[PDB]
Amino acid sequence: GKDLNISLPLKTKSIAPYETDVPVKIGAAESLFKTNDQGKIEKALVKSYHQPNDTTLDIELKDNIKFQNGQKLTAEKVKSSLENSMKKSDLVKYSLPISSITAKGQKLTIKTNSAYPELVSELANPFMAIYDTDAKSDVNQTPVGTGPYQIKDYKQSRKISLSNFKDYWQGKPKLDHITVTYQEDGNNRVRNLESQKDDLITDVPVNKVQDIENNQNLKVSKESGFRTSLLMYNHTNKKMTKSVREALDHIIDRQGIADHIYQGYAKPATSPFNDKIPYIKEPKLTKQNIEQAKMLLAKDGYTKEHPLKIKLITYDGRPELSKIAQVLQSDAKKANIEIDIKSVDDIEGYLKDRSAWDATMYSFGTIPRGDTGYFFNQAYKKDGAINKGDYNNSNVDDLINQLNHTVDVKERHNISNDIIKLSSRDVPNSYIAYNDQIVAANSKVKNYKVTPEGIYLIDYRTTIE
Ligand SMILES: N[C@@H](Cc1c[nH]c[nH+]1)C(=O)O
Ligand SMILES: N[C@@H](Cc1c[nH]c[nH+]1)C(=O)O
Ligand code: NI
Repeated sequence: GKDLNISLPLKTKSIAPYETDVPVKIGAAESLFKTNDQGKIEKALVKSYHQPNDTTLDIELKDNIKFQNGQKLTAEKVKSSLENSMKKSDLVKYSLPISSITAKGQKLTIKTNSAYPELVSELANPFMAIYDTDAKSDVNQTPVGTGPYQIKDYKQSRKISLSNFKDYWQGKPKLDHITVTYQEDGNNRVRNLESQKDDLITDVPVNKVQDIENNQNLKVSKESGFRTSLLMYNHTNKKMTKSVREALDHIIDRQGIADHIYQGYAKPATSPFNDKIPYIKEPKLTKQNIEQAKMLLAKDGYTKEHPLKIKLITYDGRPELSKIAQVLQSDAKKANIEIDIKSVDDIEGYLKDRSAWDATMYSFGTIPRGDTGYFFNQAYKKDGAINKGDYNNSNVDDLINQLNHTVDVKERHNISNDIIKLSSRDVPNSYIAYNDQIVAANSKVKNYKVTPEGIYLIDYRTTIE
């Protein structure tokens, strides 16, 4: 009827908003701010805000908003939500250097100790979505949000059931129910869509695009976006030296990968950030050189008789990562590296054991809100939430720390390009491709979001015709 079936990769454990962006993606939760279809920060739950000085953020909330349990969205509710999320998530905590919050009625005041220009931006982060901390349910299973669809049931790591929240503040949502099921294999997601088991899928494997495009019952939406695929190194393993990272960097054939593995739905990467961003000064493009790699590995004493052994992790959720892994393995052998590929079902959990991997295929949304600061803080600082390999360089730290209190946007761009230049010399990770998000749906599904931030999907206008 008006029921939507969605199939996603990257199964969750907790679906608390501070653990995963899935609640924002599927329409259950909303952040104070958002980015619009053109990537600009906008007020969402906020009616007005002011910044009377560089340590004060005054927010007035809209007065017509309720949580899905009927409770009013007030400043005290936003205060308790933000404080809980900071307390429970390192990602949130490190993105929000908030020193204190006061609340009365619909107005809250957020204070910092010093200037943090990216505060408002990070309040648009989906991990900062607002939920009812007083709700009498487990926030890890059925958080209560302000979004158009309330989570009614959660089968852990498998299925999310949502129902229309009729009093949703923007208007009456257009679906009755939504069912979200996790499926890590991209080919399976496509088969599910083709057999109408599901109506809407993300992360379509590039080699299935043509098959879906030929189907008049289906439609494919591609978006160039700001997601980057990479080879992430484990810097806590002493064998993963600069020579080894440089060697592996030169075993990658980025242009070949973009042309043949992504079949043109990607561009070769240099820095974390898509080169279509005008102010980014990219480092030189690394071209595959097996002899150079072989040479570098001689610096650490590796030979055909005594090769470097690398345990490389991968996962199915982003369909092209394991295809890249396969050709890295084949090519690395020519450079006296024996790569063992291990595909895992729960990548975030697996990487927590730093003794269990040397490198990993990975993918990250490196600039979801128009600023490079988020990535540097989460990926290049010790204990940042996506710094799985524990990359840290005090010289890079210093620039990131300076960036964090830099207000002038032109100066931000300059410091950012300095960080890119300096960090690139370490080869903290090998960035492989800026690749398109590809979404496919039954032709009767209308008005879902496929926009460059790669976060949003469902809103109150998404429907079935
Ligand atoms: N950050 C990786 C792994 C992940 C699992 N869940 C969320 N992320 C990716 O998005 O592909
Ligand atoms: N899956 C999203 C969000 C995330 C946070 N941590 C890991 N992933 C990304 O990779 O950008
Ligand atoms: Ni991720």
